[PDB]
Amino acid sequence: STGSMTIGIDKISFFVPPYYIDMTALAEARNVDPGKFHIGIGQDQMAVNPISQDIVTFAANAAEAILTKEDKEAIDMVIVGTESSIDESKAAAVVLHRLMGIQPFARSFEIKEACYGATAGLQLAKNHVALHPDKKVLVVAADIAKYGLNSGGEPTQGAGAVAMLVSSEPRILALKEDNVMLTQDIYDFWRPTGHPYPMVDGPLSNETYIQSFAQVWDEHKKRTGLDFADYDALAFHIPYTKMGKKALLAKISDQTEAEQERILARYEESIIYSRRVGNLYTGSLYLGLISLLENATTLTAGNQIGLFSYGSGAVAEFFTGELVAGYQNHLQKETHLALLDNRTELSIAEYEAMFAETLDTDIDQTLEDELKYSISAINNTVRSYRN
Ligand SMILES: *C(=O)[C@H](CO)[C@H](O)CCCC[C@@H](C)C/C(C)=C/C(C)=C/C(=O)O
Repeated sequence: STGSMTIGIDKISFFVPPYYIDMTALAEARNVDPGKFHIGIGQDQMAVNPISQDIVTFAANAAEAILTKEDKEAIDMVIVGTESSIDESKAAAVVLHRLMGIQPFARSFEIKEACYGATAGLQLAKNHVALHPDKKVLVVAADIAKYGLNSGGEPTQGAGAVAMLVSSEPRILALKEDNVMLTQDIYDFWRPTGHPYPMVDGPLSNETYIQSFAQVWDEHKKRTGLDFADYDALAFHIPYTKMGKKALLAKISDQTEAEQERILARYEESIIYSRRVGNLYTGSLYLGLISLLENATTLTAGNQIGLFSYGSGAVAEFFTGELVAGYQNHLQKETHLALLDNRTELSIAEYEAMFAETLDTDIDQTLEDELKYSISAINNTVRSYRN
């Protein structure tokens, strides 16, 4: 049968701060071969932000790129998935709801589970719309991935947000009901209260990440009978581009030469933008989706897209979407390329200073920044934004 209600991603966009540092410049400052960052790790430009830009700034900018008048009237749920919260009680989603001018009778909250938070939001939104097909949900991934100067994870760093509008009859990606979820209690990466930077066991994280994909994939294959041949492309959450390729490589070892090339070529398309941005944590998978859709030229209506989401801790999920005819007319390629091209290239000195600076919310202060939705002042610990 056809004619059934479809539910999924109607519009999607990302935002990153107007600054970056080139990995060659970093490599040289770190006394390391630039090839080690550019190729070994697989990153080219690291998105960096000043203290006048937080998850609200990025979420607001990303969402503003896709929301229209009618969307703002139909949205009754606003969700932010993040692991970079600025408050322990008040959800960042509440401020986003105001800044976006969304209609008042909506619920807003924050979801936390490492880089999986936005995925939890996406699937829950899907179910919400299934029961309420006239309504829409704003789901935004927002994060600031900082490991530390001279840390192993430094070259993988990034910052920004990915906003998605979930609705019935979505114009881009129709989501399936083939979800396979997994939870394991593992301390590969975490951030205890009071830690500005994360605790991380790189080895354990990479091992758990790779095995988590294998595990949900095998279960999915067992439930559905679908194999890699049945997927036109796969989008992955990734800690960094090379590790993503390694998780994929590990699982397609038994595929024919031609299918490996096809699948790997798709992966390369999915990491175009990540190479110029770095890790968005919760937004990494969905940046990969945008990148795939905007850089691929042979993808078409009806194609099946597999999505692997991961959260340290650890949680994982594999689910499927189908490209909706006409989707190529509802992307934001021009805007994204302009967004990436109009950034300032920071010197190592400028980078390390911006990175080190900290916002002390206990001190009332004023902050100057041209970016819309940036922090304009702190008063009694309360952040004011431009609007
Ligand atoms: C998301 O779930 C999670 C953040 O919570 C993220 O995907 C992974 C975080 C940890 C990833 C590390 C493996 C990054 C890193 C330290 C790698 C390198 C290059 C360092 C090294 O010492 O080799």
